Amino acid sequence: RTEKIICRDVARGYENVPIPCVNGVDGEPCPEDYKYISENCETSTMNIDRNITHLQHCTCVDDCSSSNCLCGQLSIRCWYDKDGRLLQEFNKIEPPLIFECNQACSCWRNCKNRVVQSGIKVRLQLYRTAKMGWGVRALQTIPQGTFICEYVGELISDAEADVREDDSYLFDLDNGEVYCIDARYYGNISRFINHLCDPNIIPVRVFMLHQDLRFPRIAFFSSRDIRTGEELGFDYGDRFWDIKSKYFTCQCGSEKCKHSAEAIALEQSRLARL
Amino acid sequence: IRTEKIICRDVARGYENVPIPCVNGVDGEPCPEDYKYISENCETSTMNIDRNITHLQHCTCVDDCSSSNCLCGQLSIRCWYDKDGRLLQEFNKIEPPLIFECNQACSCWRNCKNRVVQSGIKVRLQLYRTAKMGWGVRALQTIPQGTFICEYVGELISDAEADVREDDSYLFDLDNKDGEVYCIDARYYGNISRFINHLCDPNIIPVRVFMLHQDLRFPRIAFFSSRDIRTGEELGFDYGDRFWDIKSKYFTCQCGSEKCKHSAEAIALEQSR
Ligand SMILES: CSCC[C@H](NC(=O)c1[nH]c2c(c1C)C(=O)CC(C)(C)C2)c1nc2ccccc2[nH]1
Ligand SMILES: CSCC[C@H](NC(=O)c1[nH]c2c(c1C)C(=O)CC(C)(C)C2)c1nc2ccccc2[nH]1
Ligand SMILES: Nc1ncnc2c1ncn2[C@@H]1O[C@H](C[C@@H](N)CC[C@H](N)C(=O)O)[C@@H](O)[C@H]1O
Ligand SMILES: Nc1ncnc2c1ncn2[C@@H]1O[C@H](C[C@@H](N)CC[C@H](N)C(=O)O)[C@@H](O)[C@H]1O
Ligand SMILES: [Zn+2]
Ligand SMILES: [Zn+2]
Ligand SMILES: [Zn+2]
Ligand SMILES: [Zn+2]
Ligand SMILES: [Zn+2]
Ligand SMILES: [Zn+2]
Ligand SMILES: [Zn+2]
Ligand SMILES: [Zn+2]
Repeated sequence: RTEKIICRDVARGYENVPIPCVNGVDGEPCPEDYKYISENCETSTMNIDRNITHLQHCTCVDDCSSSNCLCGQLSIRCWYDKDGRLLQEFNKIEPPLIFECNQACSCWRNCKNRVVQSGIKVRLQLYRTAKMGWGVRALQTIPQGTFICEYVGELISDAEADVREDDSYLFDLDNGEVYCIDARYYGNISRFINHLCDPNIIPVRVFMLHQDLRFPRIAFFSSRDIRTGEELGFDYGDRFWDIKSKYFTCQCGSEKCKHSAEAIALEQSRLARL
Repeated sequence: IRTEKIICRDVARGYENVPIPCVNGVDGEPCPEDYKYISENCETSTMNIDRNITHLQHCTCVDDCSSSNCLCGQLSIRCWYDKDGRLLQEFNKIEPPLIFECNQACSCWRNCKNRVVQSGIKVRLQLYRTAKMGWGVRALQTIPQGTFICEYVGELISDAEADVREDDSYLFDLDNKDGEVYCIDARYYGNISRFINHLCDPNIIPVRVFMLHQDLRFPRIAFFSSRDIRTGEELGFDYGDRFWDIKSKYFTCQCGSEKCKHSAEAIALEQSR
């Protein structure tokens, strides 16, 4: 069976690079039960605080590579190296909040502290997986620490998220009040990233053109070097699987998969033994 | 004989598609720094702009949005941009229609033909010291008629806030003829447009455009050329009679045009007529 290019760019030219879609597994057509958007949207009054005088900002006259950058210091330090990749010592377990530079800062738009706001740079592909529906894979090698893409969708309250029936594309920001990003109806390429028990990207909370603490933006960075063709995936979290295990089990195929039918049934047998 | 100095390589700090350098060959005035350059409109208090994506009217075009089926063209009467992104010659410059560009809700691609203003500055401009009008903005290249030049960018304020403020030299009144009245004040926050002087023979016109939102209280102001512009020509629009009817006591128009309606000589002769 051939692997056919079925869409040149699922983002319709809104990203820095195209994101083609292929399917070499089955007859499923290019997904169109959603609206691709490249930045977060709202479907009710969110009215994000964009008061330019409320922004914390830096006075750097260099490229913000020094430790004196105020925006770096809000982030604990700037975690981006000269190439725009997270430092090796970046805490991948509990990532800090990143405050990138913004339109109030005295620095230039190409300073060293603007990775996420500059958007997608790697070549990604929407593709049909063997067992997990659509997935996202890399069309190039990707060094550890590289920005991949943002988790984009519909900004909704936690109260609205409880009312909704489908939470397969719901990212909980886990804040004031808790807000969420629902990519079910509006979303970007990130809505297609599957859960992996052996993940190779991590989500990081980031602030850029606003600092409304209700709405961090989710940025995915590679947690290791990634090879061309590798599926990208992050750990959806135990909380997701404690809910979804009742309906479906993990198909990541990892030798250490934690949420497979086999892993679940082995645990039940262990608990019944004891 | 003073010579011209380059005093800033880019007053926009890399926020526009192209640099906008600043030169001075007239006096000792340094690069202006009594304001904050911003490439897009800002807020300093809540304007509650309607950004609900479901309120966007939008088109269902698969083509490049050149057909008369494009609802966005239809909301704009028609799409007024030719294949190269320029306003059609029959565009009404006296009474421009509202332009509705395509948006994130449209089914079309980001490169369709109805996205000129949202794609930003493409012409090369230069901030420079003029002889009698302070800072001005001139072209570094031929600019054919109908070309988008730049947006009038600044701080969104209410009608009430505008009346309180003292300096109205950088205040663009959106001239909302229906409901709530708002202004763009580029005094404290603004882009290259804050430096565009008045000309009685103007070569650019302001057009009210909607792009990522369709809150009719907050049109965005887009400058398009009204004639071919040669390299070195100063850019300028018509501030309107209401401006010079106020400012003429303190200064008069220094555009030097034969058509000048606001020079000292024009004022005197008109009253004699
Ligand atoms: C399709 S999005 C991936 C799955 C989705 N993960 C999340 O929300 C979620 N939030 C956060 C993380 C994750 C993985 C973090 O790593 C750290 C954080 C960014 C501070 C907050 C999730 N978890 C759920 C549970 C119950 C019901 C629905 C759920 N959806
Ligand atoms: C530095 S901005 C240039 C001057 C500024 N022009 C404007 O506001 C203004 N509005 C409109 C235009 C202009 C030039 C138009 O051509 C068409 C329109 C967009 C429908 C409405 C102006 N002159 C004023 C005098 C007194 C009080 C406030 C003023 N604001
Ligand atoms: N590790 C996994 N094992 C089995 N199914 C998965 C796994 N990860 C994601 N999925 C499926 O994908 C959904 C989550 C989506 N955000 C991912 C895109 C999805 N694969 C699609 O084709 O639209 C889940 O509800 C599952 O249906
Ligand atoms: N046609 C003109 N003749 C004389 N002065 C002008 C003219 N047009 C604009 N100005 C001056 O410039 C102000 C308008 C500004 N938005 C333009 C930039 C200003 N020239 C500056 O140097 O910052 C007016 O209040 C005047 O001080
Ligand atoms: Zn800095
Ligand atoms: Zn900064
Ligand atoms: Zn910076
Ligand atoms: Zn697994
Ligand atoms: Zn259209
Ligand atoms: Zn449209
Ligand atoms: Zn279009
Ligand atoms: Zn004049």
